Amino acid sequence: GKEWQENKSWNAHFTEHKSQGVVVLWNENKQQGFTNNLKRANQAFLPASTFKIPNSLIALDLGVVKDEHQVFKWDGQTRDIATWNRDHNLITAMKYSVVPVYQEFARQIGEARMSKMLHAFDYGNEDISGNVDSFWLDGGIRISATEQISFLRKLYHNKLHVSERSQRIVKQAMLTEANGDYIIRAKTGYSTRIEPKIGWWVGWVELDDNVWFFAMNMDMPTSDGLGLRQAITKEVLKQEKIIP
Amino acid sequence: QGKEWQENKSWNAHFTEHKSQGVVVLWNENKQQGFTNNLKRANQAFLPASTFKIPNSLIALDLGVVKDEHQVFKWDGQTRDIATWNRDHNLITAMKYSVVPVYQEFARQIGEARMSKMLHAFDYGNEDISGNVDSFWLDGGIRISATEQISFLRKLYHNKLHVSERSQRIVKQAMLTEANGDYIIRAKTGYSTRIEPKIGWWVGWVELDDNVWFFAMNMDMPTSDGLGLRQAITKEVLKQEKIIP
Ligand SMILES: C[C@@H](O)[C@@H](C(=O)O)[C@H]1C[C@H](SCCNC=N)C(C(=O)O)=N1
Ligand SMILES: C[C@@H](O)[C@@H](C(=O)O)[C@H]1C[C@H](SCCNC=N)C(C(=O)O)=N1
Ligand SMILES: [Br-]
Ligand SMILES: [Br-]
Repeated sequence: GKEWQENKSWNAHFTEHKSQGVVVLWNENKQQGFTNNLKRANQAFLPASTFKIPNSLIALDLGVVKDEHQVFKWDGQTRDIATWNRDHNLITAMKYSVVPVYQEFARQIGEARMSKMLHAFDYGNEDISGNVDSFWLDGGIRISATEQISFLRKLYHNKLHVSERSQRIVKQAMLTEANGDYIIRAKTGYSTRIEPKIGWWVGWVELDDNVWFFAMNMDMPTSDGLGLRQAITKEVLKQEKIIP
Repeated sequence: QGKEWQENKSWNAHFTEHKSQGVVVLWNENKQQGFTNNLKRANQAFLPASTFKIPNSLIALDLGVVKDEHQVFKWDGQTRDIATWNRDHNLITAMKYSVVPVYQEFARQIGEARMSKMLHAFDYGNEDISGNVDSFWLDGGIRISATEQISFLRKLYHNKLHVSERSQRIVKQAMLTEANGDYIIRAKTGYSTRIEPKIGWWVGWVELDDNVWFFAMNMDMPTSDGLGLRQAITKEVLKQEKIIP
């Protein structure tokens, strides 16, 4: 029944990939947490695109996003991610981490409502200091891997202070992978604007009889290693027999 | 092309490869065009069997017979032939493992009058619930074709059925079968064995970034040995049509 255990054997997966970072797991049935690094599990970083989870919730709950079908027209400014230079709905904007769509949401939400909602969500340090459309990229907001798990457990249980409908739509938008053995609902992030540059993957694995929450971050000096966010998480999930 | 339904007999090669007979129906939502290997069998009506778990789930949720997708339905303690049925279930695992006994209990609590009204409102197949209120989708009067399954699924996809948006969102969650970075499949299997001819079903849709492809297939299923062919043949057609890589 001991709340948090360190499992340093997971460091072998970081070392194999010449990488540094943390994986945090939470067994919902047992109410027990596991991590390779208790210190880094509680270190706070810019959320970057993992902020698209609360941003989606707030946009839906305020009617900035009507539903997951509403089209957000490309503003016609060519950016260096090809998938961003096109129309999106909530599903594809989350999938392709389409920053400019979410910047527009944030502008329409505005500072007062963004701040109130992140306090109601107990989200990270709850600090939106900076620009309302970029604070999750280079403003004051910080969140640890353990704080990501706390937030995700509320979302999973529809316990956040927004409608059940808003929570159901965001959980649909988080869908990443599914088969006959598991479902992954998750969101990637890449924080580059303030050091240290890190990759995120946060979400959960739905099994028939349990839910395993996860939050990982890792040093990401270049975009070359971004695939390691999922690969290292899956190495840990497989070692723990959570997925085959 | 303007044609509602187009016949593509090349898909019969996927049936023949597996010494099988049946139909695949596809509907391109963007183009409002349908495709099938067999226009006649596409419109032949059969017992829905476990594909009936889609409307049954919707009606159970809408009436409050099922509170949500977490509510536990305790095993009645009767050992049945399918191991996965002999345990507690929620809506997600009851759909996944086609747990008939749970859905029979839903049907009893919904009752004949409300079941009949709802299937009329859904324009579901021949709308006929004659037989036992807790088995009519297995051995009663209800019949539905592959094209009628697509018509019903399009209403569900668009939240247009006459039940709450919430009921429709929960059932679409319960239908989740497969997802990756290229596509999402929401679907339901069926195996009709109580009245001849014995057939297998797979009905649902493929969500892409920019389109939805609805599908409904059935095939002759004399034994449970071939049940894997429902998904395998459908995927061979989806690949041929470049819907999935
Ligand atoms: C701040 C954004 O740039 C960043 C974020 O918000 O986290 C975007 C960029 C990439 S999508 C392609 C990744 N390649 C980046 N060089 C991404 C992600 O992997 O989640 N999010
Ligand atoms: C038998 C029917 O109740 C059937 C139905 O209601 O459609 C059940 C069992 C089969 S899978 C198991 C088939 N037999 C295996 N030995 C099934 C399905 O494939 O969805 N549902
Ligand atoms: Br809802
Ligand atoms: Br889903």
